[PDB]
Amino acid sequence: ESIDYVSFKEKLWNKIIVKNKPSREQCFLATAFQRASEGQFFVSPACDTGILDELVKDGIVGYEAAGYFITHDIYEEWALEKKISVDYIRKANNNEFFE
Amino acid sequence: QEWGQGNSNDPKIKIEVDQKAYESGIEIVWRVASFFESPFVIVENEKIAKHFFSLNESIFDLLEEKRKHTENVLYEIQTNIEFKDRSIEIDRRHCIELLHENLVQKKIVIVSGEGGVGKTAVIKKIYEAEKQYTPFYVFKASEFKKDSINELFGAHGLDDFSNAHQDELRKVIVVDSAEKLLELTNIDPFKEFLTVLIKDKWQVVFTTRNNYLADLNYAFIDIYKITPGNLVIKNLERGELIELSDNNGFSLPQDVRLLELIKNPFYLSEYLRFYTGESIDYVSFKEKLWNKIIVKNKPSREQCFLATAFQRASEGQFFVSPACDTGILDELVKDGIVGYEAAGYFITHDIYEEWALEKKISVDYIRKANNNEFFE
Amino acid sequence: VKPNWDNFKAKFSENPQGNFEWFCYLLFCQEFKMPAGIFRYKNQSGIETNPITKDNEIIGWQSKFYDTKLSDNKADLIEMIEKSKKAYPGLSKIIFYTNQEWDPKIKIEVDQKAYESGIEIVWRVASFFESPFVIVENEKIAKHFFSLNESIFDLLEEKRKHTENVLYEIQT
Ligand SMILES: Nc1ncnc2c1ncn2[C@@H]1O[C@H](COP(=O)(O)OP(=O)(O)OP(=O)(O)O)[C@@H](O)[C@H]1O
Ligand SMILES: [Mg+2]
Repeated sequence: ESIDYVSFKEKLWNKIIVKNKPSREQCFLATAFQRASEGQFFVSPACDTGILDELVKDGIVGYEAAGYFITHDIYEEWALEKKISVDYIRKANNNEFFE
Repeated sequence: QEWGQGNSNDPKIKIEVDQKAYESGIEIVWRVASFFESPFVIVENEKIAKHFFSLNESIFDLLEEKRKHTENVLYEIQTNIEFKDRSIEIDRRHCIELLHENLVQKKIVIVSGEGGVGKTAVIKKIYEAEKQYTPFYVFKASEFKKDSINELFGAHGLDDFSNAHQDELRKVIVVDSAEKLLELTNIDPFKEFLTVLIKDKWQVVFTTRNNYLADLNYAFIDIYKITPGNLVIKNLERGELIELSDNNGFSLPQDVRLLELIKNPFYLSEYLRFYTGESIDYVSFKEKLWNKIIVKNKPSREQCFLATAFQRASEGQFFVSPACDTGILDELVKDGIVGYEAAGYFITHDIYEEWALEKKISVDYIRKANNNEFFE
Repeated sequence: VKPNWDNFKAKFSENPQGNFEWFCYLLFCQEFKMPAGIFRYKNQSGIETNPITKDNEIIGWQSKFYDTKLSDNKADLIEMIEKSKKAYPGLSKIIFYTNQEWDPKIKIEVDQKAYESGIEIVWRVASFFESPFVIVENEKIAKHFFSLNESIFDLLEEKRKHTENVLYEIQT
């Protein structure tokens, strides 16, 4: 009488966002964090050649002349949680992590 | 041939041979040239008749061409290591029996593991046990770069080749190095290939590295509604390598980081290529591995690898984000030298990281203005 | 497919008579259910093969490809009828195939020669090849003789099976 939620989100992240390119995953994580950090709705990220245009043709990311934005709120939440996990793995101490 | 008109109209030689047949207790049924002109030969059995009456290629010729291809593909594959006039084999009979069992219970099997571990040699040992009794064909994943799948089968189609085996219950196709399918810009011919094979009830085997494993499992479960069998092949354990060393008569290296390398059968095969007088010619081994594995023929590969190793050693970090040229880390990940995870990139073997730092020190020594600047 | 004798004459210009005979042999074997063929002597006289037997009636066949109307050819038919009974005394029926068309007088004359011989003649003139027995039932045989580009009908099978392969993936 319930869904297996961790399996659902794992299949969706790998199939829709990553596909099979490491550059796509690094691009999407950077894009979500810059919005959450600067407070801006539209951003212009630093990325490898063609990755943002490819994400726009997938419909995952949207574009207007002011910059790029993320189409679905659920995917932006998943991205922020994964970025926190990465910084937890790479820390020297707790005070650095919270900075 | 045909008889000439002289049954009441028969010529004398025919009634003489017919008389001797009867006197021996036998009836003869005569099938002269007008038999081969009839619907039984010409319309019903046209695929057989075309072999003998035509100078064009035929279905027998197609099966011959594909068998030749299978023998050519497996020629280079090595199944043992040869050393001081003696042959060394790792026992694989457990894995081979598991594969025979899976093919009875299930339609599709995936064989998986890291590079150089022996996935294709197992397939070679299956083939040598079955080539006479059963249809068995091997295709490289490189071959599906075509506009149409029928380009692989000459003037015949895929459906013709499949129909030639319709009376066989056991029949196998192997797709080899499946992770190279990620290099194709058009995947539509391969999907049609699988659709025909699933409909006609072939058994199918894949060999793959670990990066493409989930994609294969998803595709069979989502589209064709099949749960495939999975098998994993691994490097040696330390006790197994000790017994190899004792039984076959070679001494193991003293360096812990080299001992971790030769647990993989490809690298053990290289180690025993430079061995003489109960020691190894270490300089030649080092030179061959650096130039053939890491550099190949690109300067940009060597520059990227040196920068990655030094960044790890400088920052005190296992995972890093290197500032490489725009496609080189992906090429090194496909080679299996560099690894990737969501936290960053890392280096797979320790011995290569030591060698990288030593070359970096040599370069900084060549370029220095004075000794204090070098140590800084 | 549709009957076209210009296509036939363009395809089989090195030997028209010999290919028309084979077209009739295949249709005869289909009509009288003799799928493994019939015995035949070299330079066989009167009729094209040895006779068959069915419900106590004995039957043979003959074919002719002509540029003339049949009225010009009466002597061949009289010769056919007389030369057959000389060789196969019990013969009851002959079936005759041709690309031509003729009720007219000459048919009555040749029928009388057959009648006095006691032999029945059945005529398969050009309108026979307009029949659905040729065109619709035995279509695979008819396609060989009347089509300039018979391989086009394989292409119309290849695209059809391609379409079935494409839609197998789709879930409703
Ligand atoms: N049973 C065995 N005993 C000893 N050495 C073996 C054995 N099987 C394989 N090897 C060695 O391992 C090497 C690599 O084998 P193989 O080509 O099958 O690897 P693989 O797993 O298919 O690799 P790849 O992923 O690169 O295609 C062989 O060239 C041979 O030297
Ligand atoms: Mg291999």
